[PDB]
Amino acid sequence: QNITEEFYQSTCSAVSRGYLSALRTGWYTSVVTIELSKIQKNVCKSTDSKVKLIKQELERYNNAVVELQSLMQLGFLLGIGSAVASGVAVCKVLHLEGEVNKIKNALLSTNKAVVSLSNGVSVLTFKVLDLKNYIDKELLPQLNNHDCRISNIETVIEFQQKNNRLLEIAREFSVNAGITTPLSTYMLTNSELLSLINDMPITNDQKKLMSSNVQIVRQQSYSIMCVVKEEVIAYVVQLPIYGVIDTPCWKLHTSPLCTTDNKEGSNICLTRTDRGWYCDNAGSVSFFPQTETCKVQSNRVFCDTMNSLTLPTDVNLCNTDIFNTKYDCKIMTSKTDISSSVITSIGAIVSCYGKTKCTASNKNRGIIKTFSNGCDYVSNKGVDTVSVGNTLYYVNKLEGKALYIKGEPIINYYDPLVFPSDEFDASIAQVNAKINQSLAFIRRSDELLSAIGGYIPEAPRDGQAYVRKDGEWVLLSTFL
Amino acid sequence: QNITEEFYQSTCSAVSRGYLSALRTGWYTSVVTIELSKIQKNVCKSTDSKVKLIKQELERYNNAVVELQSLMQLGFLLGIGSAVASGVAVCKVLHLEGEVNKIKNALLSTNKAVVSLSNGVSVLTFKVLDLKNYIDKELLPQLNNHDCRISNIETVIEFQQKNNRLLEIAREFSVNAGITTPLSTYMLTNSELLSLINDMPITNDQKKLMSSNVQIVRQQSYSIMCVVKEEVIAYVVQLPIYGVIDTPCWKLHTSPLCTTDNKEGSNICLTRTDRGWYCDNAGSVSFFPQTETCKVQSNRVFCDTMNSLTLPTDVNLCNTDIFNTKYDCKIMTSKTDISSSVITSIGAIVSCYGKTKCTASNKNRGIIKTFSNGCDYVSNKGVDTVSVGNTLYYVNKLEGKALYIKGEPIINYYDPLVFPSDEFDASIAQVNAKINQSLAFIRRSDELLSAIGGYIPEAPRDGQAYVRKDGEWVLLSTFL
Amino acid sequence: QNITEEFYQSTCSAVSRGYLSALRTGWYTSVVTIELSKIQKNVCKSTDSKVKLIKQELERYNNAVVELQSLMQLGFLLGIGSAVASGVAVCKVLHLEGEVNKIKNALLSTNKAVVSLSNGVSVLTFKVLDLKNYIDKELLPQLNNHDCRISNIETVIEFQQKNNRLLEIAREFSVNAGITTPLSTYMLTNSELLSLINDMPITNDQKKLMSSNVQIVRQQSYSIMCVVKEEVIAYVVQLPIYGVIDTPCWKLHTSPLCTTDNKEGSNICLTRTDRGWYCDNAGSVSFFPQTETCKVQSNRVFCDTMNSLTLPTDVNLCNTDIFNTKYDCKIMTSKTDISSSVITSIGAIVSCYGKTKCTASNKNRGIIKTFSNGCDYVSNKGVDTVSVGNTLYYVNKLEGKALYIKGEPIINYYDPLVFPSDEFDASIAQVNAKINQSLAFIRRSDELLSAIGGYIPEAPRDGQAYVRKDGEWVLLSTFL
Ligand SMILES: *[C@@H]1O[C@H](CO)[C@@H](O)[C@H](O)[C@H]1NC(C)=O
Ligand SMILES: *[C@@H]1O[C@H](CO)[C@@H](O)[C@H](O)[C@H]1NC(C)=O
Ligand SMILES: *[C@@H]1O[C@H](CO)[C@@H](O)[C@H](O)[C@H]1NC(C)=O
Repeated sequence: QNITEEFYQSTCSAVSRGYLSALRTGWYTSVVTIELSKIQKNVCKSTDSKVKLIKQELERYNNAVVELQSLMQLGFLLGIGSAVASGVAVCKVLHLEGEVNKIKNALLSTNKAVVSLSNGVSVLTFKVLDLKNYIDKELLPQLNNHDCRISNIETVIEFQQKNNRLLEIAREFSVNAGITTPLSTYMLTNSELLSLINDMPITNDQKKLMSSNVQIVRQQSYSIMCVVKEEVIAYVVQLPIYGVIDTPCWKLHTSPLCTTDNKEGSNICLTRTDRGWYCDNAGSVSFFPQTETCKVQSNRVFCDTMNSLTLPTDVNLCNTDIFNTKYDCKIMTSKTDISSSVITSIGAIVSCYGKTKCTASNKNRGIIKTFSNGCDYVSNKGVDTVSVGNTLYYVNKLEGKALYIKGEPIINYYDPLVFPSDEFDASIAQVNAKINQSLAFIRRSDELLSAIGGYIPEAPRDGQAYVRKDGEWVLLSTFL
Repeated sequence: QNITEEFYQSTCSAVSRGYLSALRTGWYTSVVTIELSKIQKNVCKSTDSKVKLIKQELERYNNAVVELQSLMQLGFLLGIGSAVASGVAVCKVLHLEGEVNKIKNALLSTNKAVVSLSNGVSVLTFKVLDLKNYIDKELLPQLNNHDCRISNIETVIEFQQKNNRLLEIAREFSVNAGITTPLSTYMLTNSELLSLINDMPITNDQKKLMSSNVQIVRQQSYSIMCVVKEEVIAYVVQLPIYGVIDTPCWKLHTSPLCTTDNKEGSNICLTRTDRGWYCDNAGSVSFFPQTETCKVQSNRVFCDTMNSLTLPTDVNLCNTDIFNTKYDCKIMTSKTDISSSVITSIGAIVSCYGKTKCTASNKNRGIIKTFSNGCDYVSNKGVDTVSVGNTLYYVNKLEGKALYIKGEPIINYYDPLVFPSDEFDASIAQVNAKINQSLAFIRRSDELLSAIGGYIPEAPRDGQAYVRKDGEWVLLSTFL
Repeated sequence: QNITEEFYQSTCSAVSRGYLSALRTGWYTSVVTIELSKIQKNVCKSTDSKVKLIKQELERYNNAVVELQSLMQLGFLLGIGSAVASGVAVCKVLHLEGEVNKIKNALLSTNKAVVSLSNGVSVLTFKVLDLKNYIDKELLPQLNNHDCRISNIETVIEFQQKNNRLLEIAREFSVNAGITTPLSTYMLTNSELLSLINDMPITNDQKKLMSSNVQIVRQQSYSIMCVVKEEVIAYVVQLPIYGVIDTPCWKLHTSPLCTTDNKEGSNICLTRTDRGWYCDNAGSVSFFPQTETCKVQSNRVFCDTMNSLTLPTDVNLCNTDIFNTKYDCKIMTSKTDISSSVITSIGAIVSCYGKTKCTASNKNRGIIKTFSNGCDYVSNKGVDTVSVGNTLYYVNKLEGKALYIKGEPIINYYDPLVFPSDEFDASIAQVNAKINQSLAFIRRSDELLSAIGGYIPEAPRDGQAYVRKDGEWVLLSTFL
């Protein structure tokens, strides 16, 4: 349940209410370390089958370290940020001398530790893979300085399992130029990520939201490769901070609104263009025009403020009265009376124009409604699909309450003779100004062409003097 | 097969013909189940290596079922659908009481069966993995209860292969929020997909088309995670239904058409904006403006009707007569005099404007044609690359038949003084309408200048009498 | 690497300079091969644990081979190319009789060989996996004709590792319809790709650039599945050729520029539309509007000319005098008085409008500057974050040298009463022509209102002669 939808016949637009916000407002970065036992390329040449599997698996280990070494060497009008600017900024700190040793010394006896860097930022540091101890204690002593021996075959399988994670990380960074998203299992496992969330400087509400939407947290996180230095692989994990949680959100759907009475392509159209996600935020409204950068899990909407606009609350007035005087509502105009459909949360908006067939069908009953020329709406209660032309759209089967708000389509208030049908992105006031301006020039020019009757024309230019008499020019010499 | 291409010099456009349709018109959903053995939260914990490897593999099995458990908790005037709405509606029914048991009982004796759900929808279900059997029969008995013996090392290797597909399925769903596309081979293998196509309620032509294009079917398919209930993982696979097959298709290529005789930046430009794929469909024409949403295999075109517009058959007149009165062909206008090229199916359109070098080369003979200012066309016969400015274009090496259709460029019909060169998405009639209102804006000024000529200004005010002589006021006393 | 940046207050734009070019000019095609040991179902029925593992792994081998067989059978005005046209043409030649044998013979004695195809092109050829020798010499002897025995368990692990690369190649090709990008390490490992780079027909400077930026090469390369015939799997790897290196490059950032003097939506807005990358190339300027099609690695900028426009050197005049007469600078107009921010290389542009709170902060001192209404700029020296409304932007901490160039906002030169705020993609000269047509209609109408106020009305019609005196008609007979 939980969802309600309002359809406005007057503006061919629908609003779905009942969603809860989870907006990413900031970032939080932690450094992930992997201890290494580097070089020791002195191969002992005992050609036993188990020894060459360990050695050829040791090469994969050497290649993984070298690969990572070579690495450290209304959609418009929005803002343009840098998503990994915060995470790249801490990779710059790890390049300084002694900083790697600072975190290496703090992780001497524990897997997790907070390290204060020279930049004045205390960063969480932890270690996920300990290949240094397994190689130098369970493999190399049996191999390097004890006459080249591998006793059991399980040590081969055990070594390729502990090495597998290092190979996948190098493999994932190599095909993403050192920056990966989403944060994969190999970069950070589920238990590790749950542990990191539990230790972040965030609220209990933020910890609870992240721990129950880990898969969404991954899609909004980055992994940034920093340095391979002093037998340590360090990469930064950039986690999202949801500073705005549990505020109401609603999505606006729009569809073309045209006249159905003019002849052929003489019909005019208008469409609201401010579609996307809206959420209350700090007395204002955040607008997310690109619906693709928002993830919806049940009634919870995960959006990024980097792809948002701050708007005043008066923007909601466009839903109920598009001609309001507190906010100028954005629209676009055209003459293309083409049919289309928009699938909403719990219904469908259908714009039927021309000879196009537009219907709404049911899996057990068949076609249950044939739309007439105009912009109509239907909910998912009883309907399962909608057809417009040769396009079959399935309808979301989420249960909710739909409200049909009747009203006169606003396109009928405009005269097609003076209607600017070439506005890609205008507004109500701009359309009114363009009509006021053109009708003023027509009115003013006609008032001048009629106000030039009764004025005297030029007299003959023949070197003679002329006086005025009976509406004509007469020679002055005639009167003397 | 035999692809032909006609280049229309009059509109700087080309139409590639000879293609056959394969239009996705609907969806087919099926339920995929994986039988699980219930989690033994803490099995034996020995120090034997083979038991250790088995123990670590059981943990990965447990982590995969937990990660899936926490998971169930001209294209701007197109319609907006919900491509996954049909599959998600099936996931809803599976959450209901006993619906998972209804399929679990229907799949005890067969790897596949049709199940009638409470929603009245009969869906095809099938069992895809054999893990509950391999564990409880060959691995768990010699390890559960009060035992801890892993006999052969082959059971360690065999369990890794059995369990690998499950880890990979859980791995994809975790980094995709439970909705993946394309349909990977872990979600459905090649032999399982061929088996599901052979059992779909479709004709033999449709089964044959899907079978020889399994790669494309995956590109237009989805995998949707539903539930983890009663020791079985159920997810839905959403398969495409190609209801329109073997109808002719053609592709339209367009390029800027500018004058070359005007001076500096006074040249006017025009461009057809209806690029994309067209296919006959139920007495109408389906238009796909986003070429990236279509896939081409030999002479077959796989498009999705969701990203299409349903147009009348009269839209074809825009290739033979762009000024026809039956259909208003879409164009855009501009002033920019810049060069570009359009790689077509068996040739290349070149728009050379300004002081830019435009070239057609052969890899063995070098430059073989230097284009002049204007819009020209060249086929791939003896041509390997095209060069426009600083960009090198490779041409397609598909053999075909190219027909050059001579004709006057329609940009020469327009007077530059009244040409509206700022239309982002207009049409032929909309430009003529703006030309009409611009000419009326000129003849209005010509009707006021012809109505003021000959009128006389006021004579000097100085207490003297003035007559009219030679277009000037002369004192009356001068003639006394 | 000295990176500098100038902020142009007049146009609300910044230009970051100091980068070096690496432009993808052409393509290079190489053929990668897998030697197969096709193909036997003759599986002897000895049910040994080690033999059954080889049976299952042999079936996976057979499945991958069969799975690959079914595979063989401002940016809206840019040009349209075929990105893999050159790679597909090489696949075409590999279908010809004997072409695969030519490659297979060239690879009998070496893993890398140059082969001359029948179309004249000499192509590097790489054999990356030799499963034919391993199966027929190490595995099949003791099975096919030696009474069905698997001796050691190391041949089970060794064959699984060798077959692993073939499986991943088939899986990656199966979910990408035989065309993949970026180039994964399964299709080409780091050393194999390096081996191909340094044997290409390119200079040493191009070899060094690609060799030290292997991860970028993968992001700009394609793998194309060609053929599976004569026990060989062949796919073409299409690699970039960087024909233009080390030339200067600069990026342009633009932000909306609005008046702040009017009330509510009475203000007008202007924005430069030519944001993106620019580089010098052969005496012109290559422009890359889609910033996502360029990759930056420290000082270097890797762009693709296919997504570029070749512009004259006069385009730089838009940065110094946007009202120049040589090059017409493109802009867009609106009435949207909305706030946003653009993060640049070493700073941040802030467009603050309305009642929005705009702020630049430091991690140690908090807010250090509060922007006022208008378009302002701040550098990363001392600034870590910028807040515009409810959005937080982290700034890039790259050390550089920023220059603030004071200048009058060009949005102030326009009269809002005649300003066309409905231009999605116009230019300085195009909007001056629309203003010129409205101002000439206002200039002429006022030149007539004052001209009719000085015209003389008709004299009395009473058969008497009149002369003009003191602005009145008086009788000529009075002066007799
Ligand atoms: C222009 O708008 C004003 C303000 O409402 C109105 O008084 C006037 O009549 C309008 N002019 C025309 C020609 O519509
Ligand atoms: C332009 O005017 C002519 C003559 O007045 C008329 O025949 C034609 O239909 C008009 N075109 C448009 C698009 O209004
Ligand atoms: C506008 O008109 C003036 C003269 O009335 C002319 O000098 C100017 O060049 C015109 N503007 C443009 C952009 O042509």
